[PDB]
Amino acid sequence: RAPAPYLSEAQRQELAAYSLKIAGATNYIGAGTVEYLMDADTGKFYFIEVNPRIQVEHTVTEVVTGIDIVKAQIHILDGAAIGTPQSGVPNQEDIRLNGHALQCRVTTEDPEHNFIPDYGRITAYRSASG
Amino acid sequence: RAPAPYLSEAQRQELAAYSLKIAGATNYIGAGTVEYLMDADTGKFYFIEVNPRIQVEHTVTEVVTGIDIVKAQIHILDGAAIGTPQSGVPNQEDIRLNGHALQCRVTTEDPEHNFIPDYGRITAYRSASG
Ligand SMILES: [Mg+2]
Ligand SMILES: [Mg+2]
Ligand SMILES: [Mg+2]
Ligand SMILES: [Mg+2]
Repeated sequence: RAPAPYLSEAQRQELAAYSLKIAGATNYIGAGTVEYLMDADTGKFYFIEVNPRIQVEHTVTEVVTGIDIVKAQIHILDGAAIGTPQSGVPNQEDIRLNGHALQCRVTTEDPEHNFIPDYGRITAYRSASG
Repeated sequence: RAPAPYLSEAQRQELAAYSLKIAGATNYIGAGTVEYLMDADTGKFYFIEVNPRIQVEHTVTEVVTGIDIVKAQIHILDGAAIGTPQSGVPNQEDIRLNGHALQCRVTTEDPEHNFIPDYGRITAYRSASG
């Protein structure tokens, strides 16, 4: 889910500051994810690790921010500066949340058969959009 | 296309003010479109007609405003007030443009046969998203 719906605006800015600290400290190039565990009892955050790559769940962030993370990666490696139009990335002050998103992966894991993936011929596939 | 890319902000707001006048004067209920001709040589606008219904091109407007027109039609006819969360519609001050969109209708009209629509069984259909 993006953003995390149980966070206050304060917790949201707290986490963002920690992540910029980590990214700067490692002179990070490209897209990466800084992972925390939050103690639901206390509200405390604890850094766990950095995933130094794009992730399967990037899509929820693209939809609520409007920023294509893959084109951003390509422009960054072409030498573009974040905040210039040719980077595809706004300056921080122009990055905003717009709404909420969730994402799910649909698989052939059969819930009625202990999540063993099913296999074989798909006889019909019609997606739903809108 | 939404918004109209050849317009300035000032033009955009002039047009909005005319449209709100028409809507209010007709006590309009639901979704409607106020259509204008704009003279490309002078920048002058001219009211042509109101289309008193949703239109095929509503989709570009939805994507750049974030507002579901069809849900809004439904809440409005349920009696909701625009501006309340129940209406699915923000107050005017909270309605804003976010980026740019265009819509293309894919049809069986054959450019190789004077746009006569083709017909028959579709043997393969795979859309593209992202
Ligand atoms: Mg991890
Ligand atoms: Mg890991
Ligand atoms: Mg017309
Ligand atoms: Mg007409």
